[PDB]
Amino acid sequence: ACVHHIKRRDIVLKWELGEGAFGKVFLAECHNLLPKMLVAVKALKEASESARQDFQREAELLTMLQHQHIVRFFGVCTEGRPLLMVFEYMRHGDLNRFLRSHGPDPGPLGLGQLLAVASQVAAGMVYLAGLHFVHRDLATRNCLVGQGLVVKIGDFGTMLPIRWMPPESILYRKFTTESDVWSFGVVLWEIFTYGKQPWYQLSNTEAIDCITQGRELERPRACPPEVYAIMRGCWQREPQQRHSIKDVHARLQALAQAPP
Amino acid sequence: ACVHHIKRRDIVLKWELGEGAFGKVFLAECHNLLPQDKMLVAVKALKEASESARQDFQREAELLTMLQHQHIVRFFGVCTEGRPLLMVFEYMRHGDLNRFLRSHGPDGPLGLGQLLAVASQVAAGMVYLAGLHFVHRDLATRNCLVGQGLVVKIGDFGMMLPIRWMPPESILYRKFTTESDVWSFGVVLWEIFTYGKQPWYQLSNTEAIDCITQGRELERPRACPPEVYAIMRGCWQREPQQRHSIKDVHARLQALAQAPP
Amino acid sequence: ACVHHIKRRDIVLKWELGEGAFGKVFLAECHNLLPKMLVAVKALKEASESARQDFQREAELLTMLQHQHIVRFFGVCTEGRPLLMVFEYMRHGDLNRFLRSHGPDGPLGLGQLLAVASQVAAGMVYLAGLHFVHRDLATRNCLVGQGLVVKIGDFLPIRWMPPESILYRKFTTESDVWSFGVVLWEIFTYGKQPWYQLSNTEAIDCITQGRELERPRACPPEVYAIMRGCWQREPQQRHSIKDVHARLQALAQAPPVY
Amino acid sequence: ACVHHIKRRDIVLKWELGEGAFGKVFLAECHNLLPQDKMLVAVKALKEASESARQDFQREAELLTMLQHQHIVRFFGVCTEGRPLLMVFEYMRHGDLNRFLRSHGPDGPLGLGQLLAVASQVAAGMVYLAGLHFVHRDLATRNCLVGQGLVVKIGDFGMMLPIRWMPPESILYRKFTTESDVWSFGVVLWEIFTYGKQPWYQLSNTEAIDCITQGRELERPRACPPEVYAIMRGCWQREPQQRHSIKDVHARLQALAQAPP
Amino acid sequence: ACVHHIKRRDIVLKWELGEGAFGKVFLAECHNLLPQDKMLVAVKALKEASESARQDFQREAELLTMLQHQHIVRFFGVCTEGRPLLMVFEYMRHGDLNRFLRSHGPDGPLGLGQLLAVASQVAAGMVYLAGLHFVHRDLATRNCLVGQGLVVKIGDFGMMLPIRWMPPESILYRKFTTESDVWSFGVVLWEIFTYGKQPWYQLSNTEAIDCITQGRELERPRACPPEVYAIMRGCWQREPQQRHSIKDVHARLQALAQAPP
Amino acid sequence: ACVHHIKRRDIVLKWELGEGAFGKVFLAECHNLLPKMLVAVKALKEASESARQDFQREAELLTMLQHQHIVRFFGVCTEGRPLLMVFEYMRHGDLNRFLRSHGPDGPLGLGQLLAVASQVAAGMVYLAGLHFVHRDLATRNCLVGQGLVVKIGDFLPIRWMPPESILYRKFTTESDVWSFGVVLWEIFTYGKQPWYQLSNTEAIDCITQGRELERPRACPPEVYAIMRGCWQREPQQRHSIKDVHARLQALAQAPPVY
Amino acid sequence: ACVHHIKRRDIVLKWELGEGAFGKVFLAECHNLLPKMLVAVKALKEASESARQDFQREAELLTMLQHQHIVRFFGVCTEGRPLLMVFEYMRHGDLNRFLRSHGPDPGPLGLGQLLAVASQVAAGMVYLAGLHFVHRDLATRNCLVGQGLVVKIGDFGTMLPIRWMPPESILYRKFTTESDVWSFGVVLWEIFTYGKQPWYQLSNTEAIDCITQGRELERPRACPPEVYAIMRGCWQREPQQRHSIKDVHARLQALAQAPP
Ligand SMILES: CC(C)Oc1cc(Nc2nc(N[C@@H](C)c3ccc(F)cn3)ncc2Cl)[nH]n1
Ligand SMILES: CC(C)Oc1cc(Nc2nc(N[C@@H](C)c3ccc(F)cn3)ncc2Cl)[nH]n1
Ligand SMILES: CC(C)Oc1cc(Nc2nc(N[C@@H](C)c3ccc(F)cn3)ncc2Cl)[nH]n1
Ligand SMILES: CC(C)Oc1cc(Nc2nc(N[C@@H](C)c3ccc(F)cn3)ncc2Cl)[nH]n1
Ligand SMILES: CC(C)Oc1cc(Nc2nc(N[C@@H](C)c3ccc(F)cn3)ncc2Cl)[nH]n1
Ligand SMILES: CC(C)Oc1cc(Nc2nc(N[C@@H](C)c3ccc(F)cn3)ncc2Cl)[nH]n1
Ligand SMILES: CC(C)Oc1cc(Nc2nc(N[C@@H](C)c3ccc(F)cn3)ncc2Cl)[nH]n1
Ligand SMILES: [Zn+2]
Ligand SMILES: [Zn+2]
Ligand SMILES: [Zn+2]
Ligand SMILES: [Zn+2]
Ligand SMILES: [Zn+2]
Ligand SMILES: [Zn+2]
Ligand SMILES: [Zn+2]
Ligand SMILES: [Zn+2]
Ligand SMILES: [Zn+2]
Ligand SMILES: [Zn+2]
Ligand SMILES: [Zn+2]
Ligand SMILES: [Zn+2]
Ligand SMILES: [Zn+2]
Ligand SMILES: [Zn+2]
Repeated sequence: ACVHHIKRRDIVLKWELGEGAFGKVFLAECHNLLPKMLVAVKALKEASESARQDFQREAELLTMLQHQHIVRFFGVCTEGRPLLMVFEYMRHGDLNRFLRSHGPDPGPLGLGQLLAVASQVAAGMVYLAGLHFVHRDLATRNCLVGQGLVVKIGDFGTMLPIRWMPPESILYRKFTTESDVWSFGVVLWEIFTYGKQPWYQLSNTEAIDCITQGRELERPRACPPEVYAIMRGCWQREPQQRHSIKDVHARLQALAQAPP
Repeated sequence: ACVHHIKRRDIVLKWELGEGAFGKVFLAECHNLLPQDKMLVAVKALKEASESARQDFQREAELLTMLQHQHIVRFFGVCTEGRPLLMVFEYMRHGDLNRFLRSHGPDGPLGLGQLLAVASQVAAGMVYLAGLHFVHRDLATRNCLVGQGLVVKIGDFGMMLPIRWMPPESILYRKFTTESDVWSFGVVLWEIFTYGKQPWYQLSNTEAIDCITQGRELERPRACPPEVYAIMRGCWQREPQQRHSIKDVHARLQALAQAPP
Repeated sequence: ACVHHIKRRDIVLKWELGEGAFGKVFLAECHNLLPKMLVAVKALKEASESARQDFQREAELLTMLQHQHIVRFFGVCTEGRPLLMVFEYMRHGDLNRFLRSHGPDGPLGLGQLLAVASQVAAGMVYLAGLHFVHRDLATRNCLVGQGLVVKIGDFLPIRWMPPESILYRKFTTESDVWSFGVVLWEIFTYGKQPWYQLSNTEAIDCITQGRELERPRACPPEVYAIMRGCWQREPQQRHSIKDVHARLQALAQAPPVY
Repeated sequence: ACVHHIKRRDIVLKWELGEGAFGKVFLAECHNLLPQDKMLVAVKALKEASESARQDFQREAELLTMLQHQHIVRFFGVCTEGRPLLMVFEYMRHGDLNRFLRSHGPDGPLGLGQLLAVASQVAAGMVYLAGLHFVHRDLATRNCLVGQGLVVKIGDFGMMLPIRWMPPESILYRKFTTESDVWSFGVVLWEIFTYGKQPWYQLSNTEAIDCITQGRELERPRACPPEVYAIMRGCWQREPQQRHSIKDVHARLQALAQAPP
Repeated sequence: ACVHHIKRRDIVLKWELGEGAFGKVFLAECHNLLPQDKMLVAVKALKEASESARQDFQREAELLTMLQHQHIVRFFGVCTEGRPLLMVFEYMRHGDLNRFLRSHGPDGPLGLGQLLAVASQVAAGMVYLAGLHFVHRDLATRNCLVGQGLVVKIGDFGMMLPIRWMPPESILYRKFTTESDVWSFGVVLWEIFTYGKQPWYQLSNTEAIDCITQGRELERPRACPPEVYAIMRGCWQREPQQRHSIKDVHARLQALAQAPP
Repeated sequence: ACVHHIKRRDIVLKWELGEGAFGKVFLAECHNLLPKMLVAVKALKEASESARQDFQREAELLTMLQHQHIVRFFGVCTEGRPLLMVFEYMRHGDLNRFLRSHGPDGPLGLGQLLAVASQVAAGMVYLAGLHFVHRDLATRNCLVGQGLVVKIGDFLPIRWMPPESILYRKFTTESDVWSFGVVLWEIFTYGKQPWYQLSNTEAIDCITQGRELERPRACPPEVYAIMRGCWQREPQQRHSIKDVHARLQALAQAPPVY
Repeated sequence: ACVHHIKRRDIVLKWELGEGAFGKVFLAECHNLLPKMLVAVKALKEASESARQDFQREAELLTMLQHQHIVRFFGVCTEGRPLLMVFEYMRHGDLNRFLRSHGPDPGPLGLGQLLAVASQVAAGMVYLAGLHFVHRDLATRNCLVGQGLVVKIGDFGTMLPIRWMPPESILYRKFTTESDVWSFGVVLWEIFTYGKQPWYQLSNTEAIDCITQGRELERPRACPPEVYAIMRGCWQREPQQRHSIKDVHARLQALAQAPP
């Protein structure tokens, strides 16, 4: 087997963890995978041939990716139904639902914790940029939280995440590394607002207006100005002026070791 | 193999355990399935040889292989290359729960601590299902099985409407959810405590449907304490959102099983 | 397996090394390939069928071609997307970029320059002995590894082409020596583009009207005699690659130093 | 596998040994083919990727795997799944017999005991063929190979007419038999003793065909004793039934090889 | 041809008459369809190009070609080789009956002799259907059309449940018959006399379904004589066997149309 | 035959009229098409299958669309290469080139300019009444025939696009009026490119920030009121094409003259 | 039938007229074609599917072409063997064989006759250029001669006519309208030399040398300088400086009415 295959008979389902557009994610016990262990099992609903292709293709890419801050892929089973993709279990779920339930609405995550969360997401994004891979949908809803506040990028995939997109992506549909930094800036903003929807008051069309008009999201209260500088560096009008995710990660890593 | 395949040459049929719409269930010996040689198993043998049926059977197998719980019937494997199509499960010697209830009732019958253990056990199976967001759609005692030690498990997944066990929202607005399954479980509790009596037995399908649709609840069984009948009643709320959680229903039943009134 | 298969699952991408027309090359870690190690992964963008069979055939040839100065082919996977070809990792990148970096814009000495040249020529002798015509020999298509190891890394580049290939479209092992001559020039000019002053058109006129490239500042006359030997107008009058390599190897070990 | 398959990953090409119409022959190393690791082999690499050609190549391989004789080139295996199509044989370092003869002649040359051993060796190969009722149809020194120790073997099976080596019955009445092969062997003897000279070299194809058709025999070579030229003459009878048996031809040559005139 | 085919080159689109789920309806000119050259027609142009949809469309055409009645919309032909799929019908200039009723009401409106002629005309169409044992399943004024001369015809055949127009047996026990169609016609009579008001407009789908299921009838409209409301009531019996025959319903309405109260 | 077929043999090419992305348009003589005549032949370069079925469908629509101000579709041949679509010949070419030619670089008068505009609007009323959204209405896509007959000739042109189509990708009959407004401007500026001073990017910023195009020198205020009516930011607040056409037709017959 | 079909049964073959690469051209009698007549029948040898396609495609193009100086196409029959294409009969054969047998090697064609031949070929070429169609192989071997010195373009179709090609076609394989004028210039030269091979002394490689070197063919003896001016206008180095075939035709037409 070329991509790793996980036998259905080795997967015992425990309970549902959550729902995506694609279908369902369960907690499972997986027997004989590393020398029983808990795993997350993504199970596809669609069952068609177009979707079965995309699923295989995703498994094909993901077997080759491997990083401390990308969710660990274990294998696939595409012969049979539902189509299964198995990953490491991150018990605290998605980063957006986590921020919202660990903020003011132990107490809220402290500044240093927020900077650790930001730094981990950024680290994942340096791996992707270095691979010349464009995510296109970086958002806190697409990140996962493990025990002990380990955070990893959890998902890689017309519907558009318009509030996270820069002007040039809204207008010209150009997705690059530098549009991913833009989205990262908005991720920073989500982190420091404890999971708020960017431009939440506004409707989608009003959000587009603001983004296209050059209007920046406000500095969150929990957000020190040096972090807001980082946001603004992600939010330059011209893509080539925008900071590298590498610079962005370094700056946050430095900030997280000796916080202001 | 991805799903466990059971070789026909490893099965010897003993006698028929029962019949269904799908075909037949036999008691069989199975050679080298688990690490002694021979062991007794139940073999679901499919009537139709249709390619559509052969698919569904394949689909069913690749669901059940991933399920596993103390209160769901254990699935061992399948063979779909040949006739009849075979699915192998653990042998539950006392057969289906409905016929069992009717057999160990006033027509010694089953005590309270016993009838409670039976209901607790079904509920456990149903917590597993609800936790998976799996909707059963046909929970009834005819679809549960009883093994040695009064072990009881969910035995069938349905696969024509069981209108009497259905709540108003499933009949009228055609909605099947995890809370339509707690309803049916309520009707299952009623089955257990009436020793397998059909719900609304005097009534026909045309009038049962009217009865439930207007909010007429089932009468309390003789053998049934009113704390128990409360659990049934919590399952029978008109509005789905009001109904009890199977987790809670099960917690109560597991409680009453330790301290029986 | 007939061609060696690299299981997708034994690959972990590290980062992109460079881009081609074919797609992308990545640095990866490879799990149990020889009795963890670093490899170069060629990932094809095309995904079609013309290109998918073309990739298989390329792998079927490369599997049998081994030489100390041809980049090592480890294996393939065409069962999946993207199509993968895995090679040895040559840490210093293409030889043109390397020449530009280690040039006067600390420079490599005569003996290093001659080692580079000797290695490219060794790869070219293997090819000519197989009767394989390269057609696109240029420093951009060679790779540099640890220790100044240099190998041929890739298989109209008019500036490297002789008159018969421009005019009459004849490609032979003797047109390959011509190109090697031009490669020698690139090495000794620290990676300069041949005929850089002129444009894509006025260069072909220069090649056609018998004009030879200037002797580079860093180039001993005995090396220029090698180039000039590659650059005879008559294909059969051109020096054999085998004699060119012999000479360059001798001079790399025992140089003229100025 | 039925025919031995040689994995591409076990072949490393060294350099081209020569060209044919089929494609190319290379010297290669072969890893684990016979019980040491590496050994030198010759690799016939096919130009055409046609499905008809791919079949013929497959057909050729499944003949040659069954052949084996000291004086037929040893076939090791094939690979037909991939491009180019590969057939692997033993390496004969001195190449084809014609170019060898021309190289070790007056243009020290080859002695009599040597030239006889060469002819004896070809004949041995041809006895094997006649004993199998296999008709070669294109025996000529260009189709034999020479290895270390002056070992000589049949190297090619033909696979456009070699009119000069053909007898009148093959030209006129188009008949190819085991006795048209002894004819050609006679012309091969003439090749050996002229050190690789083309038969009827001054003549063109149009007139060679006339020459043989009217019964004009080839002239005796300088280096050739008349007992030897007798053997050639026995091969050149107008009537096939009159011609010598390759077994006898070989017996004579093996005799003269021990006691050279 | 078996079904009349209308060549695309004979249709010129004028403007869109309306939209449906299927796609769009246009007013078009049609050249040489009936023995003058040009005539106005309605063209149903299908959105989906699916092969399953293309079949259904073909199936629909080969039913409608056999139907013909003064009070069913006249079908002229089809073209299914090309996109979009086309079905051609007679042009009914005043559009659907619901929007017409709303337009010629208190929000001069329509008299009694008029509203009666409208209901008589629908009923006539429905007698034809019942006589063929054809069950409509979705009779409503939105599915009737109005042409010049206040001519009204059934315009659509349905092709998601119109729960408000459905009787209890169709909701509960899922039974569609000719008598579930007289029910719906009763609700159509109510539509006509309320000038196109939605039945149970204050109520939502969840509660309408409860309302009809328990036997709550619709209120008598202002413009509606009680002899007329009797006809509606005859259509609304709980038991299908008790309901009036559309033939009788139509006879009454044709009677009242001559002698209006 | 369901769609009208033009037999290849009834066509004789005269010369090329122009080029598109689709391929080429030729002037041809057509033999027995209506009870010899000149036609425009659209010959498709693509020849594939995606494009070959696309061409058939285009013909299947066009066959049913007839209007005095939509270029007349005569027939098709997809049985052969190249794929052919035959239309009426509009001798004066595209309306943009025509406006540039007959402009101050003898000029058309107010009444002629208004006739041109009225004709384009008439074509747009037919389309909007069919609920057909054009998406690319510009003078380059209209044709001029003998007698100043003007018709719509073809089915991101950001400069003709309204804010909702740039920003939110919404294309409606009300975005088509917006484009018609811009067409009015082109007519009255004798074929000038809207926002010609600015570039492809600074124009979209101008559209987005509510900036209207300047009233052309040749443009009476009552015509500018028409444009401005097409150029309301709110789609539902924009004038209907039917009212725009009524007005322009009235003004073409009874102009303000200055 | 979309392209005109000629029934085999209406074609009676008379004798072979000549040979192409494609096969044979016969003289035939064709019954019921215009209201018996002689026609030339091109018959394909190859018989494959690749070639049967190209044949259909050629017939598809040629049914739409029609000009006084392009050979008249009548129809095709592709169902059956050989594949047949029928054209008008031009009884004097190809223009090259005609020049060679009507020159010094009535007497030779006079200047005015040579200018009529040139003008007719040019006229054919104005039609092609106006259609934006590139011939790629204009040569006298590809023209036909009818009774009364009517001359038409006879053929429209790696092997390269290198002596007729300009540098930019030799080097870059760019074939345009302006490379067709180049070839026309060489056609003029063939006409005024009574059918001589351009660069006949030289080999193909030597011809390429001369063309690439910028060396022009010499003025033929039968050629007045005003005609040689026309040749030179076809032979400019830069394609955009080269004269239009329209100008070239006018100049020759003027020269043929009032010859110098
Ligand atoms: C890539 C996924 C299958 O790996 C996961 C997910 C979890 N745990 C949880 N996942 C979810 N929701 C899923 C749909 C999800 C997946 C990816 C993502 F970025 C966000 N959300 N909800 C709760 C948990 Cl505990 N472990 N491994
Ligand atoms: C899932 C089944 C095949 O596993 C079983 C059945 C038994 N024992 C018996 N089963 C039956 N009737 C069968 C048709 C049945 C299956 C499922 C169910 F929920 C109820 N009834 N009759 C008698 C016996 Cl002893 N063991 N394992
Ligand atoms: C044949 C290739 C896959 O083997 C390689 C490449 C490297 N390292 C690098 N390669 C490149 N650029 C690639 C596109 C390349 C490949 C071949 C070639 F001749 C020139 N350039 N850039 C940087 C590095 Cl470090 N190792 N093995
Ligand atoms: C059957 C062949 C592949 O086995 C061989 C050939 C050699 N060595 C050489 N072969 C040749 N020419 C080849 C084409 C050849 C093959 C057969 C034959 F009868 C004559 N020539 N040229 C040089 C050498 Cl060294 N070894 N084994
Ligand atoms: C069966 C139809 C195509 O025949 C028609 C429709 C009309 N006129 C109009 N139709 C509509 N809406 C269409 C969608 C419709 C069709 C059937 C139906 F029962 C109700 N509505 N809107 C306006 C008009 Cl004028 N004539 N013939
Ligand atoms: C729809 C076309 C085939 O109908 C035409 C075109 C003409 N005449 C001319 N067309 C053109 N350019 C073509 C590409 C064109 C087509 C449509 C369009 F809207 C604009 N341009 N150029 C000159 C002429 Cl004379 N008649 N009929
Ligand atoms: C296009 C052709 C079939 O039309 C022709 C040819 C003739 N007459 C003659 N053709 C030939 N040779 C043929 C091969 C030929 C065809 C075209 C061309 F440009 C040159 N040569 N030889 C003698 C005659 Cl009489 N009539 N119609
Ligand atoms: Zn599997
Ligand atoms: Zn890249
Ligand atoms: Zn089996
Ligand atoms: Zn769920
Ligand atoms: Zn693989
Ligand atoms: Zn070779
Ligand atoms: Zn192989
Ligand atoms: Zn025999
Ligand atoms: Zn049709
Ligand atoms: Zn019936
Ligand atoms: Zn046609
Ligand atoms: Zn619409
Ligand atoms: Zn025919
Ligand atoms: Zn063109």
